[PDB]
Amino acid sequence: SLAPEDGSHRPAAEPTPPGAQPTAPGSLKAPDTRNEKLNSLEDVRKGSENYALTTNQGVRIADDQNSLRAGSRGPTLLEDFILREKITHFDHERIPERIVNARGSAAHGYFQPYKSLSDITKADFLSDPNKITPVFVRFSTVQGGAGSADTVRDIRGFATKFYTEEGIFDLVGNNTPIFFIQDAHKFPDFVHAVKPEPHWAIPQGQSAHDTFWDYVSLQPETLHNVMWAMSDRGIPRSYRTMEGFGIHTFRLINAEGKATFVRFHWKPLAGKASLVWDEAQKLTGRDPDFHRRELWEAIEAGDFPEYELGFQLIPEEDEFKFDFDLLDPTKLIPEELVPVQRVGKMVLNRNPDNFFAENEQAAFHPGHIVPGLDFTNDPLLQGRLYSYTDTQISRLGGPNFHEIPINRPTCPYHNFQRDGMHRMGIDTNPANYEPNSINDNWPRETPPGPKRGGFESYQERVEGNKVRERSPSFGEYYSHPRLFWLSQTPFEQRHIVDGFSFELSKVVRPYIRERVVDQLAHIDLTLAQAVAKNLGIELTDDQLNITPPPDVNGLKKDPSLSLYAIPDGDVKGRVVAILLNDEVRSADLLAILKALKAKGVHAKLLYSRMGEVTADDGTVLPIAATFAGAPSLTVDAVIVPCGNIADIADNGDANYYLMEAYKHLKPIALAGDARKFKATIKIADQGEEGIVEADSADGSFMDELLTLMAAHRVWSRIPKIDKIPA
Amino acid sequence: SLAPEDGSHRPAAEPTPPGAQPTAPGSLKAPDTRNEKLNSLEDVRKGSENYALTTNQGVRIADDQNSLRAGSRGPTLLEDFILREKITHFDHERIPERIVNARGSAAHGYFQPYKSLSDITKADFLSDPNKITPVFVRFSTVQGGAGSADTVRDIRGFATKFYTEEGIFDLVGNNTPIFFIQDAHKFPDFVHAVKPEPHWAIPQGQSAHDTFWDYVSLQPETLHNVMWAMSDRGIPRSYRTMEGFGIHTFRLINAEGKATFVRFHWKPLAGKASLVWDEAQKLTGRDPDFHRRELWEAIEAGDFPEYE
Amino acid sequence: SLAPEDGSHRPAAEPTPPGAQPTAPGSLKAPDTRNEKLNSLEDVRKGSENYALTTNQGVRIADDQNSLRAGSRGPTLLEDFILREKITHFDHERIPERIVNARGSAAHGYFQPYKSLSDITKADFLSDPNKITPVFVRFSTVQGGAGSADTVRDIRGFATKFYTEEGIFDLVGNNTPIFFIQDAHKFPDFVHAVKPEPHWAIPQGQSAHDTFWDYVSLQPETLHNVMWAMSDRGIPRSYRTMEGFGIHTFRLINAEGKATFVRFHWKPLAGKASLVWDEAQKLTGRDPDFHRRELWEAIEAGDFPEYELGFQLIPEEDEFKFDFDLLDPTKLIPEELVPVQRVGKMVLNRNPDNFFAENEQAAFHPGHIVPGLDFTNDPLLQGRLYSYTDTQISRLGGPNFHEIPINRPTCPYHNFQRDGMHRMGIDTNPANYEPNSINDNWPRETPPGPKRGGFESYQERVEGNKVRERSPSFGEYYSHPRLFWLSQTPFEQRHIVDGFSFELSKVVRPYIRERVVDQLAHIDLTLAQAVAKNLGIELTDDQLNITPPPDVNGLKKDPSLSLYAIPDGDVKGRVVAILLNDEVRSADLLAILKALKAKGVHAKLLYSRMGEVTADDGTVLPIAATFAGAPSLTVDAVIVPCGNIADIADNGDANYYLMEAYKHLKPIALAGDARKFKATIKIADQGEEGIVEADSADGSFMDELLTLMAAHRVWSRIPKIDKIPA
Amino acid sequence: ISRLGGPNFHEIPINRPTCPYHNFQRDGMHRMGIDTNPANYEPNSINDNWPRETPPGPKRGGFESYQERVEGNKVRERSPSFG
Ligand code: HEM
Ligand code: HEM
Ligand code: HEM
Repeated sequence: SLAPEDGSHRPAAEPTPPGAQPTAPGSLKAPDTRNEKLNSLEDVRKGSENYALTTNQGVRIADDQNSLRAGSRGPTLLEDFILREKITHFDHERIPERIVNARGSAAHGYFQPYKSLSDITKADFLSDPNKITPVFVRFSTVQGGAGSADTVRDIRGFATKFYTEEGIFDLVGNNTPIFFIQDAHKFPDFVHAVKPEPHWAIPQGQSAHDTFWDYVSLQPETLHNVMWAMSDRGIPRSYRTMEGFGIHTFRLINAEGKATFVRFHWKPLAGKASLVWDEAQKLTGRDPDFHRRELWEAIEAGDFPEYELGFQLIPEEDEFKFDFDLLDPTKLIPEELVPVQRVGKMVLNRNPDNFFAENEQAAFHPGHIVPGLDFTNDPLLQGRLYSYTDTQISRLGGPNFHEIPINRPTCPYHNFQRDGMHRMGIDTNPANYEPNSINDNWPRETPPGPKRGGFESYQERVEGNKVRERSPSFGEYYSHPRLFWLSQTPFEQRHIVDGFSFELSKVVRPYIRERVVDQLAHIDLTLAQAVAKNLGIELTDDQLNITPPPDVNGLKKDPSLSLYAIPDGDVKGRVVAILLNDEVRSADLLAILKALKAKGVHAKLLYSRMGEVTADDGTVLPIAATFAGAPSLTVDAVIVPCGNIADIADNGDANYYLMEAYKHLKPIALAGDARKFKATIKIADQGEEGIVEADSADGSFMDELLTLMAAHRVWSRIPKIDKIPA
Repeated sequence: SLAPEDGSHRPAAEPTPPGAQPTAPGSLKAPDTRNEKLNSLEDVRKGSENYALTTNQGVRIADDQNSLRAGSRGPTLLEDFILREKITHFDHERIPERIVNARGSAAHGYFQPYKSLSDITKADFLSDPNKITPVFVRFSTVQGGAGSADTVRDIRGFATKFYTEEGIFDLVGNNTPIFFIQDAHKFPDFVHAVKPEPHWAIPQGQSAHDTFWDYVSLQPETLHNVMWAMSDRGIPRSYRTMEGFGIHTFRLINAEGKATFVRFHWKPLAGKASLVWDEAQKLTGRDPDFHRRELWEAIEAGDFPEYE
Repeated sequence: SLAPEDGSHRPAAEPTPPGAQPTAPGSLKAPDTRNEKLNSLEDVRKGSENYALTTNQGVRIADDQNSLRAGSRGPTLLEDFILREKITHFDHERIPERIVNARGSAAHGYFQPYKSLSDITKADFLSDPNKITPVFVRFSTVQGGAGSADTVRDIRGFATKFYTEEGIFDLVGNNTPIFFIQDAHKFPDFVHAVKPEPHWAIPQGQSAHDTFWDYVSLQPETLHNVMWAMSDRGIPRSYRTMEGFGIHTFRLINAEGKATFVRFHWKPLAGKASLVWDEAQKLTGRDPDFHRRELWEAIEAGDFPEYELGFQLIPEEDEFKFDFDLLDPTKLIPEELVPVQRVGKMVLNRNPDNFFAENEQAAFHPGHIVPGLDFTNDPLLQGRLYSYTDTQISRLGGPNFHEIPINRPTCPYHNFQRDGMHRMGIDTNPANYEPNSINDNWPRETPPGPKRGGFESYQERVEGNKVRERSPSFGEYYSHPRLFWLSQTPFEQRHIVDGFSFELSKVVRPYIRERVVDQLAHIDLTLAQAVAKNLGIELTDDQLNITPPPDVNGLKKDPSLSLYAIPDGDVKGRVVAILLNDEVRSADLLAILKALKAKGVHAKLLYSRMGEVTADDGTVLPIAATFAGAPSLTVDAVIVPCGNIADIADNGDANYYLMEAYKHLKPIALAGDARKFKATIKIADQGEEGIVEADSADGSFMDELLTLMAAHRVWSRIPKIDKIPA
Repeated sequence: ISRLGGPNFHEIPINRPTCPYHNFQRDGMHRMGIDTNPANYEPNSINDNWPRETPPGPKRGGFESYQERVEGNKVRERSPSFG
């Protein structure tokens, strides 16, 4: 029952490209990657090699293949304590998944600021460019269960736990800069509406159903984040290629006591990139684990996800200077009005060891702040402060969830709290209360001050009556949707129109569709008309005369709201499919791989069967996957080298592979006789931008391909794809 | 008055074909379809039309749109007990999913035997062809979570709760007539091998990964059920068009105390029918809820799943 | 600083007698005491001196006196995350108490065998006289809640966790050698019957109610342990002065595979000693924590509880050599037939640091055996094997209770079990199943062998039909109760009579009393008559002629069954009340205290008030307690020295002190004018056995007193106590 | 929530209101009530927005807090009048 002779069961503990080795727990793949938090988990890491198999009480097991029975065909005996312990632990494996964001993928890394921020905040983790803060990040979808698919259309969660020297700070954000609703009291309404409908629990991972669009049509506050969801923001290529936002306005407090309003941003250093809808939806079927896999593999390859932290900063005296309320989380602050100041860089550089222990049990909370940070009255933030504490007690089984290893602070913690289910800490303090004399009052309160001080809330002025009332300043719902719409490129606008049209086609009750279209007519007539036409709906004269909402503080657009208007492409860590034949021209392949390797782009070698093929020069080429097994959905570009093209010329899967990649706007490159495939994608002989072609794969061919890949997708091909049957 | 004036928001309370009307809870879609179990659930069914919105304590709510704050732009106050109750119930909605067969779709129905089986079993539910036994049946996949896809390649579970006059009998079977392993002591081994791998929790809903095939290769007792899983049996067209089996040999005991060995079968009266692999895998993407949907809609249409 | 200047808040970290210092956490009191288990807990112990007060996330708290509010008389704000974490942890402090034995008191210690027992067992912890095994022992009552009283009449539990090098072994026993019932199936019936009745949840800590005696009257198998319960066995003086028993027959298994039947015994090295009923019951009121307190204070004083482990051993071929069935847990094995062989010694030498974390969360299981031990078919033990695993999952919150620090093995444990609520261990094994090739099949099964081998069950022959049937061999109910009765001294027999009489008086339905009396007439006529008389019941002529049950294998008694038949007193750690007056004769006191100190006997100095008094010669005498504050119930004897006897001669409390102690059969000693107190307890001028008296507290006054204390109580005084109104 | 095992402790018989209770809350451990409402959110059109909010009033009205004036700074401070 043993390992192969050749040690091929065990992956190399060295960075390797996706597919080259079986993936492995982080501490075994990258044992020399350390930080303070990863080190501190060492008390609970358990190995296995050379150890005897035992019960949980330490008793060695002789026979782990059989129950104890009276004779070998007899009844199982109740005294089999080994069987019952093993079955009981199995029987009790599951815990409640998260009520939202149950589907998520996490990794370890570190953060450091570029320069001390002491002028605007006394937060210790921002005080020194050479003081490094361990982090654990979990990225997530929102709607679906923990076993749902990665590449659904949904908002994404982006939660970062900072293990600072002055306490855990969790920054619990999303990949769009606003939320659907204004006041936390409506959260259960909204989430019930987007989640599977309660009679039949359908659909998973999708807003494309009646109840979501019903709530939307009756709650126009939702429309801004709905625009972002229906755009390609809702289908990121990778967690590495999306933006992050805290959404709410928070405060920074400096040593002088000055408060500055702040909104938090993460910039992906790999650039912004999203799938297209047909590709994203098909990919939930071909690989429901695509984003989880891609994140794990990037870290195993050395393509560490990196993000830049950035702050939009607004002085206290400028609180009311915009035509939107800063405390309204359905409103974004355009970068054109308030730029993002770069603050520091976060690098995710190691995977967990056990997904359940570290990812499933991690607990983040936006209420987890530190001195130098504070809240505001944002009525959605205010309610979140209550919710995460409450849900985690039942999800994680009691109030000692901070003792679960992943959640533990790395800085000191001491207090008079005691007991609770699964209490780990054995307190020796003779006192469990303060004030006490019997322990000289330790642990003691600490006055606030410039560093290492106790937490004190900023003394904000509160004046008003106890009311359940939405601020009048929050009652404007169309101008930000329209700013977003106007800031998208034409192809991005088309994909938005296609998102609304596809989703509303799945709404069974037609008046719900009509009411949503009426809401679109309040944002932009061109958008409303394009959706209406796809739905066979005709706008009335009144609808055509709805006056468009005002510009946002004179802005007619802000290109930072577009994924693509401003190029920010980075090809490192992207992947190319190379479609092999049984007599590959080894000169083509040499040049291809050399150029890819120079830019940090990975390759997957594909064929019509598994095993190996032999190139013209005797080189044996191992096959990663079949054309069916690793579809074009899972790669960024396709390259077909010369060789014996007749081997694959009439293979349906190989032809379809090119048709699918072509449809989904990916760069394709064809060398030598592979150019015969130009017929399948049915498109000229002078060639076309987006298809690289040459007698062979030279320097120039690869440079062209690599340039297209830096632009992510071939948008100019869009008019050509409605004709292809794929 | 948010409902459309034409009453088109509400599905007709009569059988209708898939897609013709919005789907609805069973007691509203088919109020006249009754059995003893469904009738006995009446004490806990809760309606809604014409009733005031309240807390769980019965206090009427005036404004379910806003938290209580100090000023309309001020901080939320700890005294907002309406807000806290609503968010707390929300916060605690989830329970652990089933350790296996977490993904499953269920319906109510009824069973009747063709003739009294008193000669071979004193089981009351099988004693009289005029004796009707309410059932609740759940069909499931095995490996994936409750939010995983329906048309994966997997064994299917087929569990029937018989509410008999002498006790609940649960017949907890699968859609193939054998299981992968011999002794329950190995069940955590086998299930761990098929389930997502522990470092990264991949893949969902699939035995197509190293640990499953490592275990199979080292445990040849698995091969028989593996053959079934790799065949089109692993990808049924519908829960209505697959076979059921209790797998184990049980005993029937008659009044004279004679034991007869029995294995249980379910025959789908709609026939046996499966998907093909490329279709099944793509369907997990285009509609991960396809079997759940198909079952619900068949019952709404009057195409009742029948099994012998 | 709130501590006093003089440092009197902090107990001395050295052995001190009961009452001399405040009690403290074990690791603070006795930092120098260590064993392997205590050392292994070090990583979870938490200090407090010199640390800042923080949240559980490590954020320093500035003001731990106030909620955050809008204005200092304003509403509390939801954003107060410091308040909500502190209150939430508080809100969730409790866990379910144990279904039975909820009330218990526990200490750390160590065990060592006297010699290797490798000839009869391959159990590692018994293999070497040099091998020391850490232990954790919890003693308990059975019926009452965690907050019920110690000195109730009840069975006591005695549970020992041995942290061996081959696994945790739990020896989960009682202070009597049999149980009430035969088959585990009836455990909920019996326990429901003894526990508080379900309508009104009365009575706590008492079998004196209808449902208990109803069950007993209908289930004669219970009578054996009921006899024990009604005897003074039911009210021990201290956990230090009771026997322990595993009750069931288990097996020892040697390296050759030979099985030997075994029953386990603990012998108290401090000897056997019990309270009398009126004393025990009042003491539940004056100090409901008396046993818990006494165990803790003995350990702080260095009076470490010591027990000898012993085995009754029966060869496999002698299974049917007795009049009763070895597998019947309502039968004892008389020591006259099978002697107890001494095995080793256990010393409890350290208190916990945190009662909840170490005591409340400890989980013991009679199914936790190690290779070299095995079970038998005892049908009560059989069912136990199921129950403790089940209960502990809900009590302790999931299947990883073995990771709670007190429960962890000190030896290695590795297996393929994963996940579960509150999972601490982070597994790095690429595999979570076996057989596996991807981790070379580690951790691996180990064949059984002479040492360090895997667990294999003894291949006992099983033959018969699947039946719910009691063995006919178990169907004898009276001969063990009779053996027990005949082995008791006449004063122990009287206290048994009075236990049944008092409990049956509290049974409201008269026919239930009648039915119990009829059961007694089947055991012993003298017993039945005496109880009957106290209940106003007359035996019928038929009851009067019930033939008594036969002797047990020829024995008409066994004095090892009696608490007192064979003197085994030890005065070390017993306590004496010394009743002071305002002008004590200092020569009497020096001699008293010097004599007490030499035998390890503690003293408490008592007066009509707190503070101090001054002896005839200037010596300042500090008062420990008032007569009312520390009643005679709490001491083993009373000495009254000479002095100004007039000062307390008419003190109602001081007179009553002597009356109570007289009634409860405690030695009393009176010196010089303290002899005036003879009048209050009606002692004749020439004195009586059990009252020491003289002109001064010595020559042989202290030897006489200490001699009486060695005999525990003055049994000969029993006829005299009825005429004393106390 | 922890003592009684989940968020449906109001369905424990002794705790239940004797007056009507209807809302959009769903699920939670040991859920007894089986909701037939097509909607589990409001505002909804698919159940005509039932169950519905009720304005506060002299009898049978919805709960509205008394509109007490709050003026002060966010402080963790004991009122001097309590001293
Ligand atoms: C700005 C709007 C919000 C954002 C950016 C957001 C973000 C997130 C994220 C990223 C997670 C997953 C953390 C993880 O990976 O474990 C999460 C979980 C959760 N959120 Fe929020 N959220 C928002 C609004 C709300 C609201 C209004 C509430 C309720 C008042 C709420 C309650 C919850 C709950 C109960 C969880 C599960 C937490 C756990 O089980 O540990 N969220 N949220
Ligand atoms: C012939 C072999 C088996 C068959 C046909 C089978 C069938 C099933 C089915 C259909 C379900 C889902 C019931 C539902 O819809 O809720 C289920 C659940 C489950 N099974 Fe089995 N099973 C088999 C073997 C085993 C074994 C050997 C074990 C462990 C010793 C096991 C443990 C479980 C557990 C713990 C659940 C979850 C039950 C719950 O949470 O209610 N099964 N099984
Ligand atoms: C020879 C007869 C028995 C003896 C000597 C005995 C002894 C004990 C003791 C000493 C404890 C307390 C352990 C501790 O201090 O934490 C205990 C707890 C317990 N016992 Fe037994 N017991 C007996 C019979 C039974 C039976 C027949 C059952 C059920 C079939 C049972 C079920 C339990 C349960 C559920 C607990 C609570 C365990 C926990 O919560 O950790 N016992 N027993």
